[PDB]
Amino acid sequence: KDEQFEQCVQNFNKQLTEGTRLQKDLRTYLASVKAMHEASKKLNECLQEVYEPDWPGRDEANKIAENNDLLWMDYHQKLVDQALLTMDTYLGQFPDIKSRIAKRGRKLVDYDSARHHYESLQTAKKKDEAKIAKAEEELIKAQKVFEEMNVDLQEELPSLWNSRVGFYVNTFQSIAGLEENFHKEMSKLNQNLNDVLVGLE
Amino acid sequence: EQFEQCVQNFNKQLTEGTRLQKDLRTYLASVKAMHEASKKLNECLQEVYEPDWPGRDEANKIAENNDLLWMDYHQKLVDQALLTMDTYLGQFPDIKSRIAKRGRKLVDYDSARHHYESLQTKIAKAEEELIKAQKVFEEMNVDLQEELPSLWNSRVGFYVNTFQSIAGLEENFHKEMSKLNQNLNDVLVGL
Ligand SMILES: [Xe]
Ligand SMILES: [Xe]
Repeated sequence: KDEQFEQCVQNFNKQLTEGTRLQKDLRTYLASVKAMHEASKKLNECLQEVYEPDWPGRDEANKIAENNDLLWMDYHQKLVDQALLTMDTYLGQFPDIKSRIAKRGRKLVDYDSARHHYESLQTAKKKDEAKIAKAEEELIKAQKVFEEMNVDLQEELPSLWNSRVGFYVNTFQSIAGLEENFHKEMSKLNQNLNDVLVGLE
Repeated sequence: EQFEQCVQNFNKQLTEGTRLQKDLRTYLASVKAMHEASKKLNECLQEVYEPDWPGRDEANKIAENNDLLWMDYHQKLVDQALLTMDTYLGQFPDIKSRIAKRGRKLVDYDSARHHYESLQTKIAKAEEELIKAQKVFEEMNVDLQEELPSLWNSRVGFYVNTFQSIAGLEENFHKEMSKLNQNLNDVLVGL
């Protein structure tokens, strides 16, 4: 039951470790998207550079390069708003639970100390009733302090653990939903450029 | 003159072409980086997917297909866009050398004429030199006068074909990826 609680603690550290990695990979994916965007803009700038203003389709190829720019921007901004910054509430939960767990640990040590002291007094050599009285009071106090920390963690850790499912499912549904749409809209731009370039064949 | 405007066009064609090669190479590197980051994200889903959630196997097949798609996309860009960019650019160095060399063979001939002119005011020999210098210059001149316009013309076809090839292979990549993301959204909706 130390054991029951230590399992919650081990689940909590795993949940914390996995949720940290998922964001970092999200962050890295985000930075990829931005660099793919910048590279695509330079590549389109090469086409614009050679495409003369009077050649048929020039203005339209331009329109398409600007739509491409906008599409990458919107994908990246939506990923940020809908998948990355939507994690805030959930991860925000962790720091203070971690802290409360280490504090529960110290209050348990304090409680164990006060038990040990109370115990040393019960095996005199005539009992010193007054010292017993104070040690008993310190024991009961340190037990209450420990037991409050303990009771709130015991309901809170299973609740958090269970919510990890929702978090993962929702984050990946937002990313996959956004991604389906981006790639759909993309392909249309590729098609539009292709039809313009058919004119110069 | 005419030949100097041809040389100018050529310098420009080489500059644009080199910039396109540099930018394509970057684009291919970015496509690889976006593949790898996407793959890692997928791996985070795979590592958290519980055995008692339905669709675990289907999610692994989707991720495997996703990896293969990205790999196919990058490889078609190499084959259809980049290695063709390289062949077109491979003709430029020798022509560039031949422009510089023609320039020198022109001064060579001018100074052989300015010398047959100078003596005539030993002459048996200078006229020999002038004929050799004329035959060597004019042989470079004619070859470049054909070749520079014909290279210049081919620029449009090379750009059109490069950018059409990209837009076709990208259309297919994006259409196919869109379907794979839809397949993953359907699995996830069922949790
Ligand atoms: Xe073009
Ligand atoms: Xe998930």
